[PDB]
Amino acid sequence: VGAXAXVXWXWXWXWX
Amino acid sequence: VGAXAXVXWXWXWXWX
Ligand SMILES: [K+]
Ligand SMILES: [K+]
Repeated sequence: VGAXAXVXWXWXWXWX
Repeated sequence: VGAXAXVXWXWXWXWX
């Protein structure tokens, strides 16, 4: 569900 | 690591 690869959103992990 | 919650590139869950 969405567009890309993994879970959640952005790229990487956590927040900033 | 990265920017945003959950692992990987983009938005949602899975790949495509
Ligand atoms: K961080
Ligand atoms: K992510």
